[PDB]
Amino acid sequence: RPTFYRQELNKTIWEVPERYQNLSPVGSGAYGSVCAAFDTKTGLRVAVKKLSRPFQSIIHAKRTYRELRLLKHMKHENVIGLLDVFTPARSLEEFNDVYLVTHLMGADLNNIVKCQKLTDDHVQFLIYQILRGLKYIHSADIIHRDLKPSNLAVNEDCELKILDFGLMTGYVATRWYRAPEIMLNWMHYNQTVDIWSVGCIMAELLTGRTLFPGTDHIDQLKLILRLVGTPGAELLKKISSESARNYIQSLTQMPKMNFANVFIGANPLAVDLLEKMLVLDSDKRITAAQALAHAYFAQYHDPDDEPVADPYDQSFESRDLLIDEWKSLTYDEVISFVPPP
Ligand SMILES: Cc1ccc(C(=O)NC2CC2)cc1-c1cc2cnn(-c3ccc(F)cc3F)c2n(C)c1=O
Repeated sequence: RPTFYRQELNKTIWEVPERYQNLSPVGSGAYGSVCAAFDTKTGLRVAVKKLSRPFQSIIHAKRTYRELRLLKHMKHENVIGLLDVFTPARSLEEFNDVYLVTHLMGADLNNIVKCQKLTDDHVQFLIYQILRGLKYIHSADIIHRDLKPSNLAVNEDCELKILDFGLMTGYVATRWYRAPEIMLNWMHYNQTVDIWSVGCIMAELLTGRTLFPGTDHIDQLKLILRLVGTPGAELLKKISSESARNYIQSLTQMPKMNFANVFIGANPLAVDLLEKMLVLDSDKRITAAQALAHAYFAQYHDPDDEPVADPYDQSFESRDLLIDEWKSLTYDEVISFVPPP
């Protein structure tokens, strides 16, 4: 058991081991605040997320457990993986705080597209890495569901990692990347929900502006349908939701726009990919494993450096437990964590 030390960082008190030094706050995370640190043991610069009161409710505690179990499982270059987890608590009885430790990056794609000119190659590298993380993420029967720039951490030398996987109204940017099916509650939609979100990002990288900047769920669906066209009889009987199916029919039927006329001055191979990613019916979207083979990524595609993952155990998700039973489950995982080589 290492020595801990206390530091007041933005009205909240952090208690960390000696090995983490030079703590500077960075902003928001998923259900907590994040600090940057230098890990004197491994020599890496690391982001440390402290979870804010993780055991105050049942919905909180399960989510505390959910987040830690995801990261433990993730060992991939383009996916955020757990480097360490600790707690200042000495025993289960006093145990209340969880600090997660992962790799550190410069910013997400929100803070860069502003003051950058991005050559066709920048896109090639950036999208290839997303889909590479996705292929791996999806192989463990996991969906992100909320893929967007803000959760794609990025480097000076253009390296990329994915955050907030496995975890909303008006003129807000958190909705502009959603696949229409999950946005409007349609069906057992599948993994290819994230392939839509790519298509929307890639476009924004290629054009410098948002593809579907809707003012509400409806205004956005209309923007989407203007480009990709209105559903045929095939996709209608696939929507297993009464109210949604009823609304789609009532809409004036629109044909598919010519994709070359929208994203202009862009690589023809990039265009042909977007057509295969922005398909409305998610039984006909190109899969991650398939997307890497596309001739667009010809100079990066290395099949022997595109690994899949081991199946993820999600049987804990269908269990009704109390606070202290999620707490105990979590406690066990934290003290049983063994750091990488
Ligand atoms: C510390 C941490 C813990 C967990 C998760 C996570 O996604 N968990 C769910 C289960 C999958 C993410 C992070 C996490 C990692 C990194 C790396 N870099 N940056 C980062 C730093 C400055 C900046 F401007 C942008 C940035 F992305 C991170 N931020 C802001 C983070 O929140």
